[PDB]
Amino acid sequence: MEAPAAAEISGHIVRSPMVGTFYRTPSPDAKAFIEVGQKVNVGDTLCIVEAMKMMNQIEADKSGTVKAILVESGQPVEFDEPLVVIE
Repeated sequence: MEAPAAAEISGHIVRSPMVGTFYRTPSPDAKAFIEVGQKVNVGDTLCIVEAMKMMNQIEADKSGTVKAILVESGQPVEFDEPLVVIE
């Protein structure tokens, strides 16, 4: 009879599968892919990442709720590098 109780999910952590950059919005005066305090389901965008001289969107790989954004909009990322933390 706790947070988990059953099913169990355990927060996740988006690890830039490709070195480059990371973004949270398609623009400066644009909406945010993930609004802190929202839920995401497998198939919902979590953020973006710059690589291969082109934008690379990141779709949630496991439905969950925001947790904390380590990387910032535009901040560079590396391999096995943590980006966003989901719950």
